Amino acid sequence: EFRPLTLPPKLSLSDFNEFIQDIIRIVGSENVEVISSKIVDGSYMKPTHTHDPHHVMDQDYFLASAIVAPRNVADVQSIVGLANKFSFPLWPISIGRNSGFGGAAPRVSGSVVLDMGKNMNRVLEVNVEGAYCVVEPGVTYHDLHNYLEANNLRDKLWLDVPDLGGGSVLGNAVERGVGYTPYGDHWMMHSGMEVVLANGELLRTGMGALPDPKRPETMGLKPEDQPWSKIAHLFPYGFGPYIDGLFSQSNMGIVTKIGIWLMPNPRGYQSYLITLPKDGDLKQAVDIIRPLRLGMALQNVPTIRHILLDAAVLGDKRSYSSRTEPLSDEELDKIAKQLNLGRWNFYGALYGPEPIRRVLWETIKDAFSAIPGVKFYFPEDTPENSVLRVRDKTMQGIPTYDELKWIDWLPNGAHLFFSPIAKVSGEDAMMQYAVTKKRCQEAGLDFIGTFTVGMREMHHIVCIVFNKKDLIQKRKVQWLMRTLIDDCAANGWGEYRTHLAFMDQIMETYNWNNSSFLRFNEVLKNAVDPNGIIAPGKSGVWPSQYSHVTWKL
Amino acid sequence: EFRPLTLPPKLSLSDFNEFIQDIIRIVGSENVEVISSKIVDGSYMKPTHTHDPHHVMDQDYFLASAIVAPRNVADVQSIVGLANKFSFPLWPISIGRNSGFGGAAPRVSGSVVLDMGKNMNRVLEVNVEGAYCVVEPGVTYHDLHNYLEANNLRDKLWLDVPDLGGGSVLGNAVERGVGYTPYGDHWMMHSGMEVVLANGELLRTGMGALPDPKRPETMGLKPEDQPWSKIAHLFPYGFGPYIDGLFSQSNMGIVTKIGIWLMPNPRGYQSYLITLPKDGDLKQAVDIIRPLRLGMALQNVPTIRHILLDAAVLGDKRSYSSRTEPLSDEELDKIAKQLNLGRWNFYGALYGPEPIRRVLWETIKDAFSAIPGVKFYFPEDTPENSVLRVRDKTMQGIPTYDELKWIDWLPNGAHLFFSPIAKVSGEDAMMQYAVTKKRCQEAGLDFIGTFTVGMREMHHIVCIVFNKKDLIQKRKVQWLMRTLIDDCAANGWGEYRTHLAFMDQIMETYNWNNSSFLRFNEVLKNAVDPNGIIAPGKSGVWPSQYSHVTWKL
Amino acid sequence: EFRPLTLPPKLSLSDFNEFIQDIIRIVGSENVEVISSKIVDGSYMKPTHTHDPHHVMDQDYFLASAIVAPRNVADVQSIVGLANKFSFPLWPISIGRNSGFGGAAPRVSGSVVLDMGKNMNRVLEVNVEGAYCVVEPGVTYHDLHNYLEANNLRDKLWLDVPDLGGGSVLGNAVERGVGYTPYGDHWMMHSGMEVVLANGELLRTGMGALPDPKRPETMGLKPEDQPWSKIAHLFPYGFGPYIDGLFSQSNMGIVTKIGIWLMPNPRGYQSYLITLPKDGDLKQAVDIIRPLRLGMALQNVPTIRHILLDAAVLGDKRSYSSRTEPLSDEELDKIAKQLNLGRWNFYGALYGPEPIRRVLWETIKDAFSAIPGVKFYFPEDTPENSVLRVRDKTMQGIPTYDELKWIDWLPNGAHLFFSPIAKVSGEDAMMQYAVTKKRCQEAGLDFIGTFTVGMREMHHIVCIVFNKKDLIQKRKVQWLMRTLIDDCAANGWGEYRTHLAFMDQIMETYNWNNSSFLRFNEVLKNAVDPNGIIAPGKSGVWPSQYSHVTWKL
Ligand SMILES: *Cc1cc2c(cc1C)nc1c(=O)[nH]c(=O)nc-1n2C[C@H](O)[C@H](O)[C@H](O)COP(=O)(O)OP(=O)(O)OC[C@H]1O[C@@H](n2cnc3c(N)ncnc32)[C@H](O)[C@@H]1O
Ligand SMILES: *Cc1cc2c(cc1C)nc1c(=O)[nH]c(=O)nc-1n2C[C@H](O)[C@H](O)[C@H](O)COP(=O)(O)OP(=O)(O)OC[C@H]1O[C@@H](n2cnc3c(N)ncnc32)[C@H](O)[C@@H]1O
Ligand SMILES: *Cc1cc2c(cc1C)nc1c(=O)[nH]c(=O)nc-1n2C[C@H](O)[C@H](O)[C@H](O)COP(=O)(O)OP(=O)(O)OC[C@H]1O[C@@H](n2cnc3c(N)ncnc32)[C@H](O)[C@@H]1O
Repeated sequence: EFRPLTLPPKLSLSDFNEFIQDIIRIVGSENVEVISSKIVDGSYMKPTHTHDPHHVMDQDYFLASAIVAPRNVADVQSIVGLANKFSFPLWPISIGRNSGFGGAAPRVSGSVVLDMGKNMNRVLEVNVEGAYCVVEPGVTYHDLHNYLEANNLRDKLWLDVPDLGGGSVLGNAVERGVGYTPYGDHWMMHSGMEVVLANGELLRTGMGALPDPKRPETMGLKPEDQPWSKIAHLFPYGFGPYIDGLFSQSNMGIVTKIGIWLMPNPRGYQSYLITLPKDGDLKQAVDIIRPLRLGMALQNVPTIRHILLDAAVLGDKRSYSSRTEPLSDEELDKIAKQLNLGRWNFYGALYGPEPIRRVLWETIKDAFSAIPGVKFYFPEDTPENSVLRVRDKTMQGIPTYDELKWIDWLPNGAHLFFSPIAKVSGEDAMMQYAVTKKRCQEAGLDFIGTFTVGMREMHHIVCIVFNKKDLIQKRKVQWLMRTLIDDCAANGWGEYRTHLAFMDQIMETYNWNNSSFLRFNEVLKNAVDPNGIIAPGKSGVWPSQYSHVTWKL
Repeated sequence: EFRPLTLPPKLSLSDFNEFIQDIIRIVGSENVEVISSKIVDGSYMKPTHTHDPHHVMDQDYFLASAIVAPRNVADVQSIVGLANKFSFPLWPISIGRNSGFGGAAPRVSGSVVLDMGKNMNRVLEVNVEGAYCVVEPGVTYHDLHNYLEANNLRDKLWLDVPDLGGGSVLGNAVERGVGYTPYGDHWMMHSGMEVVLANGELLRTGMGALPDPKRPETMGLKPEDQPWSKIAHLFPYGFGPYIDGLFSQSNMGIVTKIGIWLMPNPRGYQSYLITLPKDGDLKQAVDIIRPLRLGMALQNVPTIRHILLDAAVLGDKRSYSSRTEPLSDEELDKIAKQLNLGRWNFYGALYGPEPIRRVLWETIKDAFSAIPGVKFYFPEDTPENSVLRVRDKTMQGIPTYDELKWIDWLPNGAHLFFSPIAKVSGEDAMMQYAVTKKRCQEAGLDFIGTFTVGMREMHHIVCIVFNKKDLIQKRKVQWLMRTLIDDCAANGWGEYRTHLAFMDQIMETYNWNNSSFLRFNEVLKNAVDPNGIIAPGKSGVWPSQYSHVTWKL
Repeated sequence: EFRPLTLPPKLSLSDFNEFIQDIIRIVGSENVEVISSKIVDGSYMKPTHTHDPHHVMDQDYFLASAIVAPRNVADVQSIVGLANKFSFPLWPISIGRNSGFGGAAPRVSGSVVLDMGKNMNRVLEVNVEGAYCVVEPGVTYHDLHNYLEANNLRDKLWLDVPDLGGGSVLGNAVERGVGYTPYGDHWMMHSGMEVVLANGELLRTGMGALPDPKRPETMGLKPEDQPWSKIAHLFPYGFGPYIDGLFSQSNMGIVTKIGIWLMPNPRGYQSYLITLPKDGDLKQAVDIIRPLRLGMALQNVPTIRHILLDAAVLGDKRSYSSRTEPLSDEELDKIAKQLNLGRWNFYGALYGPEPIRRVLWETIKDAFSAIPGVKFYFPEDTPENSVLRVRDKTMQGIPTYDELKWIDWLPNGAHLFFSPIAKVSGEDAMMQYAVTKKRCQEAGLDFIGTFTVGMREMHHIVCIVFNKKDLIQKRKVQWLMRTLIDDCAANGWGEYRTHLAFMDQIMETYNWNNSSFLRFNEVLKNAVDPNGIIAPGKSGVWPSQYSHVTWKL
């Protein structure tokens, strides 16, 4: 194809054409869409691979020149080798459902979006004795689930899913996303991964670097196709430098396979809901959660959900008030009463044999009872369309899609995640929450959020919903985010993850000792990708060809 | 003036004298010893910092030209730029008690050993709600146990210790070393770490990149002295590339501070011994352990110890036998009848409330019953002198040095570790034990070794004890080590950790795809340390100034 | 031509086309086949110049982009100059019958296969007083023979041929192949050669560097066309460095002419066969051969042939057993009796006047008689289709093609040579033979082999035959070879020659002092071929543009 919508940096239209024609020759026209005109948002079921479907910028700000779907790893080696020849940036996606953080879109306009999971979608292995799987990019959570369910494996191994099943297992891991069983730190639960580097070369990290001994049936296989050794996915460190983190939220390589640990079926399980009546209950509740989480009475990643999250699953805004402006604290309580919920709602789960669940539940019951008005529930005890029935599945690794609903709080709706980290402390959870709220009212948005409760640590996921056709809200949303980053960085809170538009501003928060951390990351980046091929601008890590003057926001 | 026994590569006696003069001035000659006469092996109590105290190669083969001890970070910075000026290799050490792996000797003879711990020994912070501490290299496990006792803090926070409590908490963590509570994975339990790079700039990882908000009290501090932000030592990842691992088992920088997570007091503890009468009971032992550990009954890192390991603690070889050759199986299980131990002996522990510890004990106890003639004891049930009583201190974070006794198994005692990783597979462990044993007896040694029980992996620690005034036995020791690597690599096991002399050969077992892993690191190494200053050859990672034909072993 | 089947490294399809069109302009379309689709194996009579006809890899693994047939040396200078312009690797063949070692195929897929002998096939000189010839690449053995036979020269000069006449005289020399008269070391018997270097330049080695003095009839000639001096082909060293070996089994240049010594007609000759009954007779026989070879009672390169070699010439496998699996030792003896042969069969020849042949034959008779059951034969004494009648020709330099037959032991048959060197020692010949056999039974192949008996030295030519359409045998064959290289390198035996697929693994056997020899060869290679044009990957000698990570096997 001939005349794309945007060109990447430096590139002559003839150079594009020589390049995109050399690739039609490798993947076939089957596997190459050049983007030549109007770049539609689509849906969660048909994820757009061209731009950010939940656009806070102009719809076309983050935009591709072309989508390329390699068949196999060898093409990936070729496509990278070819981008070096032509100085052509690439943006690896596995699935492209990174909505809230920019969807499938590249940082540098005109990049090839490299669809790794169209073709490479194979669940390569499920091992029961070692309690692990191995996956290519295209393997979603529903996929991996469906595979398990087909093979009578639900009784022996369980998944850990995020809120929505459509995500990449692999993509989410490298992003360091959060799920909700014991194995919720998707990244911690990885061992042994494969990567194609900017220079073309295939690499296996950890014990993947220990080769599988030669034997009759493995001969003649191409690196990508070769087996792994005994310990590859059992123990991630191997010998020497632990390099695996260089490919999480970074642009040092292209991940082709990953090993993930799966919790074994516990032989017993109990979801539950603790409802917390007053808005100020947050403070004491956190303080009660702290030791329970630290001593493993909270075994999984329970969440503390602001009432508007649960309410937005059950309806859009306009089904509660025909009001323009953020609902009042007085209204927020009326909604809570209508649904049999607190202003905050603690969702969580118990795991193991029942004498053990007994004990820990007796502990949790007792501990939360210090709050006035506290009410406990099991799935049994709730109506059929409740959030607890959804999270009963989620907290035993079962893919749902019901949480999407909260994207249509507002017409033409789109989310953006502001995700500062907080202490498991009342004072700290309350202050940060109070800072976040003020600013959403200042921008005229309803606060919607949730706390994913890590071990010593909470990811506070602020769920900024906005009418994506309302351009005055967009600019207010942008103002909200840029301000919230500074507000929170001014109180010692950083962000674990962002949208394309905020990657630079947030990497400027991590500037202890005159941008030390960024400068070291650049040294590595420029060393392993001399040409600046791989996702330039990812996590604010620009290679040496991109003036930081022009490209940062 | 100063005339040292060896000099680093290519470096004039005058250069050396000028270099040290500068340092002696910067640091004061209390903190400089030059190595100018015939290099004492030393004790654990006061460890040598010149050469390998447990020497498998010649005593003078790994030998430092001098030893420097920085007063503070600044001195490290100053020393680094001075090493850069001169192409002078530095070898960082924390405490130096890394014996069985070389201790504090360098790879390259002529290197300066950089004793970090001598001066930089302050428990910078303990933190009760965050359940963490922050330490300099000089904070030993005992220093830190000491600290918590002084402040009556063991009611609220426990430790996790190696078999001996004189290691560096920092230095052990960066070697991915191992303890035996449920925080036994020492590297995995860090968060936030300070590092001086080869260019001498400071760098803090994770949320250590987020600076603590500028206030009037902390103003005008140096970077080394600056407080960390709220989330520093709570959430390890921060934002963007997760570089923490590049400073583990590596030569990418000098670590000055590290956060470690502390397991809080369970509120209930009880160690236990299970004896396994027969040698063959290992397969079924492992096969039963596999699922008990995956499902988290076995909460800590338990240990399966060969009879001789335990016996070597209670007494030396001579105490049990005048035999020159290795002790035979008839004699070995005689020692089991003497001591009321098995051929193998399982040590593990139970944590948390009485009702829970009951339920897990029941199952552990009734699952292990499938091995014929098995037995069960608590600390109380055994002798006052027994090993369980000792390990009862170890698996609650109380340091001992009682485990040092098995080194004196032979006269002129010196340990050395061969540490392959096994599947949690009865068949696998046995086939590994059988290879390890086979080469021990050809080498003329008593097999001694404990398995550690990780989640999906076991570190099989082969405990090579030898007489070091016996030189015939050192050549056979060397032969043994170099062979067991290649043997185990030929079966698909790799080593997590080694002695100096085996780093080049072991990095060569990780040669999947024509030494791709090693090639990637070398690229990282040369980017971040242009002058090859820091610890060349550490993990066989040679910077471009050291030729692979001259320096590989 | 426009769209080739595979492209070489880096190369845009437009670049290929500019390049292959500039060459159609030099050699004509007469002399350029671009390979645009399905790459057939062909036969010995019609040797394929596209790929390896005896493929152990996938048929298309080693594959060309194009075949170019230079007319004359000047084109060769042009084609090299043009490959430097475009960075286009070239793979020089003379004839392309290097079957067993990869046929005509290149190492790097997409190279031009440079057909040197299509056009340049002229026997340039035959000198009788100096007893030598001079040949271009296309001069085969049958050719050179036919030329001699046309010119009434059989009475004065004799050839030395390998098993098959179709080979290049020149190509085999530079490979260092083996023939079977006194002049069997084809490489030793060279003096004065011509080469085109990677930089374009024509060079004459040895005394070829001494120019032929100016005289009337030699004026205006282009370097290639010029005469040689008096001593050129009479004495190979010349003055200064003996550089000739840089163009044997290497990629330092393109050989355009070579001088070869021809044995003069001895004036008397007697082929013979000594049959050795038991399989274990090998041991003693070798020991008897040793002094006879060392004192020139064995004047030529006699061979010790395993009975299955002789039997495979006389029939395929299926004419002896309809059995899948390797014939038993019990069956191997039944075949031997049926054909009037030993388990081993010693073929050899006597040369000179009959009183001299008498003496040496009386010596050989006597010496071999120490073996029980030994039987001597002349050609007279054997049936017409016997191997001795074939080797009666071979050992007086007469081209045959009868040996091909053994390629059809198995259906769809193809050979591969495993060619370790051995001592003229029984213990050593027997061990190596015993190692080789075990492994062939492990792979389920019949051992077929022969020992070419050099002076102090045997080339043990293992004749691995395999059904080339049976993909499970292929992988077994690959396993056999990769294992046999290590087995034999583990006992001090290296290989004198290999297939494309094994060149890297075998150059890794020659790694004394941390790959010293390879590293020096690279220094030279990168010096004389800066662009990496000439046969990159030949003998595992990769230039600096090819990551050793990607290209080695
Ligand atoms: C809208 C929404 C989103 C959401 C959620 C609830 C709602 C209503 N709940 C989430 C949760 O509980 N936990 C969580 O981690 N995320 C949640 N989200 C966000 C989103 O649904 C998921 O995170 C989703 O898994 C992310 O998208 P996807 O799985 O499709 O991953 P991707 O878009 O393909 O990749 C994102 C980025 O990762 C890097 N990447 C990906 N693949 C590679 C390869 N192969 N090599 C190198 N880098 C890779 C790129 O930077 C890419 O852009
Ligand atoms: C003899 C012995 C050893 C032993 C053991 C039992 C016996 C009888 N049991 C162990 C166990 O159960 N678990 C374990 O992990 N190790 C065990 N060992 C070995 C040893 O005693 C301990 O591991 C000890 O804690 C390690 O020694 P130390 O803590 O003193 O570390 P070091 O001497 O400084 O050397 C470690 C290496 O790491 C690098 N390093 C260290 N500090 C730095 C800094 N600041 N910067 C950069 N690199 C650093 C160096 O390469 C150094 O050599
Ligand atoms: C199947 C078979 C093969 C065989 C044999 C018996 C059987 C049944 N017996 C042999 C024997 O007794 N002795 C021996 O040396 N080889 C034997 N073989 C193998 C094969 O038939 C011959 O070796 C044959 O002579 C080799 O093929 P050819 O003569 O065609 O040479 P080539 O394929 O063209 O060249 C091979 C490689 O040499 C380098 N080369 C060649 N020409 C050049 C020039 N002009 N410049 C630079 N390098 C050159 C290349 O590496 C080329 O690939």
